[PDB]
Amino acid sequence: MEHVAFGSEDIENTLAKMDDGQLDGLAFGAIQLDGDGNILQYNAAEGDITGRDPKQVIGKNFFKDVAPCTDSPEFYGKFKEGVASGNLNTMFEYTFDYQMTPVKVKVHMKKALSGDSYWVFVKRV
Ligand SMILES: *C(=O)/C=C/c1ccc(O)cc1
Repeated sequence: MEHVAFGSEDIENTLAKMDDGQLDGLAFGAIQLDGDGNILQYNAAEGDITGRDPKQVIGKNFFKDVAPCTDSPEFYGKFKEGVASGNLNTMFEYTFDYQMTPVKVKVHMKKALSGDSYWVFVKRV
């Protein structure tokens, strides 16, 4: 395990520039998106929660393609606002239900330090 807790205050610094293998060591799901929602990174813990294959989703659009249940004001709307302001930092519960048994999660979206990059962290609740 990487020794990092979900929700930690400086998570963006600890995860800055992490390679794919290190991201796979986290206790929680971690996705990195560009400002349009294209998937740049997707870790093993996320794939175990959602069923998606972390290798196959890279390059797909999270809102248009992988996760249409998040294409709503309550998820995508918050993402795109926080991308626009440059200070996205929001934590909220949500249910994932596309082509899967519904599962309720806690989501933490936070701007990454690297350019045009935004984290989406997920754990079960
Ligand atoms: C709703 O369509 C949610 C889908 C989903 C959420 C998170 C993922 O990592 C993959 C699919």
